Amino acid sequence: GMNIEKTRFCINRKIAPGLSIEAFFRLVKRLEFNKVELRNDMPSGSVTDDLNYNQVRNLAEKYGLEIVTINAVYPFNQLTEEVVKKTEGLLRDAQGVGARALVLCPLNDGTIVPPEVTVEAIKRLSDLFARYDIQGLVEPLGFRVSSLRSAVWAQQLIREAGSPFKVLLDTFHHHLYEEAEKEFASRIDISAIGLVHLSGVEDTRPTEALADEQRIMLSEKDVMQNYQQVQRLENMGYRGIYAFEPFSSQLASWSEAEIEEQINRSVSLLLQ
Ligand SMILES: [Cl-]
Ligand SMILES: [Cl-]
Ligand SMILES: [Zn+2]
Ligand SMILES: [Zn+2]
Repeated sequence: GMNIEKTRFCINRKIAPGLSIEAFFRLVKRLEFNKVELRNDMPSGSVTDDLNYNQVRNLAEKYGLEIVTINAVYPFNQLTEEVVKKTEGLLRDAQGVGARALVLCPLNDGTIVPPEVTVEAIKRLSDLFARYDIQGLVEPLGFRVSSLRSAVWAQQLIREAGSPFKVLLDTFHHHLYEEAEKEFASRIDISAIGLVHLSGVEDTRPTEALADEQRIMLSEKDVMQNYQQVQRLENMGYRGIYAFEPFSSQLASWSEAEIEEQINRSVSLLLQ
């Protein structure tokens, strides 16, 4: 059916909360992928756990992996001087491990952030990121309490900011933005989508009520239409990276074998 080069798949570290960085990298190489994402919200609380930057670089190189992003700055949108320090720390982390991009997430507490303020934040962060030679990925969050839910509108703000940043399209967040399908096909710029985050939800609770805890991997029981969201991207010309990003606490109970199975099962579902 769909011909997606295996090379284009990326494994986000959220899938493996119980694995050290070397165990995680070794698994991804065993599965013959060459892309990962690291994160500052693992149990360790550190992008590199207790390792230094050099150790992490050597590991990535030992297992032939590109670290594609770090997740994530929050809230990029409410750029106080604490948030700037928190971002500078993450920019060092990205530069040090050899990460290409750092992910930016909008305020998500039910409070309005005006588009003028978001644009100003993108401008300031674009200048700051350039200083570390890191790419920025703006990820809209679909929650009703999110200050920035539309990928289309996010792309517009980036243009107004004159920024090289791109949008991170997350299929869960698209699914929760329930006004999303109206504009999408006509208004989205595929070339300005820098990464895609995939995960499935089988949970049949109302879409309004869905949270990250329901986000598992891709099955036939998936409620969010990932196959169709991916098929559309392919048809509209997307040649970028698909990264698997589950969040559920069910993940912690998975062995290294079970993790390998779910990544294989998810990939196979897309190529069927
Ligand atoms: Cl600027
Ligand atoms: Cl500026
Ligand atoms: Zn500027
Ligand atoms: Zn995501």
